[PDB]
Amino acid sequence: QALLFPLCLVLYTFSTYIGNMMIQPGMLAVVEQYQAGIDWVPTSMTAYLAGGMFLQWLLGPLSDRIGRRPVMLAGVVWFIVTCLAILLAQNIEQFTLLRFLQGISLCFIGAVGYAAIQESFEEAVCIKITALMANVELIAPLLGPLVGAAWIHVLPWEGMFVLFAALAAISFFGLQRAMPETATRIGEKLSLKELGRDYKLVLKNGRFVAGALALGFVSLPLLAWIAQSPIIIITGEQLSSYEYGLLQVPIFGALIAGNLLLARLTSRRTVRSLIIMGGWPIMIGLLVAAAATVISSHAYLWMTAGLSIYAFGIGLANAGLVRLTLFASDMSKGTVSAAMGMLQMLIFTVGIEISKHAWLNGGNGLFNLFNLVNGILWLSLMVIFLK
Ligand SMILES: O=C(N[C@H](CO)[C@H](O)c1ccc([N+](=O)[O-])cc1)C(Cl)Cl
Ligand SMILES: [Pr+3]
Ligand SMILES: [Pr+3]
Repeated sequence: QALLFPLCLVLYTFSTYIGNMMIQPGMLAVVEQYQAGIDWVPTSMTAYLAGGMFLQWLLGPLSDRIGRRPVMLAGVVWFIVTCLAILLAQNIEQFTLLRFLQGISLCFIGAVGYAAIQESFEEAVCIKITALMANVELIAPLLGPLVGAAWIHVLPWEGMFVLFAALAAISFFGLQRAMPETATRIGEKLSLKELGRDYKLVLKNGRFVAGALALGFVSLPLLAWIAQSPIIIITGEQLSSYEYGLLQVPIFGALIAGNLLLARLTSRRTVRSLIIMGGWPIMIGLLVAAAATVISSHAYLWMTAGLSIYAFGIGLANAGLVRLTLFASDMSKGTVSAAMGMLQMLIFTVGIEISKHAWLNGGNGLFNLFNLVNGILWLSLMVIFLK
């Protein structure tokens, strides 16, 4: 009678994702309007992502105790408020803090929204819902930059946050009528001390931590590209929004192509073999982008080629490493998931800032060299992690 639930959670998820991806290309208009330096462009995403790791560890056990409905709806509202509130920001510092506060809305998708999905639907229907969510996450970083660039060509950046709030508002009402209460520990006491002990315990698991760290390092080059390609292409290479948008296609296309191959190969390949398989394009790609731009600072097409090859590798290898990492720890999936979520966003957050300084100080060469060491760190962890 009511499938409005998973569909509205999907719409919310989509909106928090363009909440990131549509904004990055817009950030050039943003810093122009505040008369802030281009160094604040990538920090927009850093702050957004830092918000995404802020309440991770807490929302799951909390929504288990007080209800999935109140917590989930609260997150959607928080998203609406913080999106609107950024229109009143008076300087880039204030703009960035709000990016952070908006980012907290991310924590609600996995820890409480998705947990409600698992506690509602048949193990078969739940698979198709998760498939749709994965498609959304795969399409957002492709569509976002393109839509974002075409948006600021005709409309003010403030408009984008109105769009995000509107979409999430639609999504609020759909969840208000169709989301069931599935929390199993309603009324039970939540102990922050026991929660801390849970997390101290998961982190002592060496094999788990290596896999979690590896996921962060390996995805970092992709996130660093999202954060910085606007300043790399437009302000750096003196190119237009058209080239910026176009260079996105081979990169996230290859990501998609990588996940598609993974779909076809999975019945005749173990997770272990697909990771080793992905390792070749992951490494070759990063190597190519680094060598080329060391050789020639402005070889941005070689750079895009390298990153496409790398992105294909990620498509093939990551989901399998996610699975192994999840099952490398025997503790509650809520706890294990939030732990691996926080570990990798720690790497993204710090990594984008280091990346930004690499590019500001040494240009494309440094940008790509830093990406290469991240791949090497993944590779290093995989030699130990695989057995
Ligand atoms: O980097 C990737 N994404 C993962 C999730 O699979 C990463 O943890 C992530 C999560 C959220 C996000 N966001 O909404 O801005 C970005 C990256 C790709 Cl490997 Cl799919
Ligand atoms: Pr306990
Ligand atoms: Pr416990």
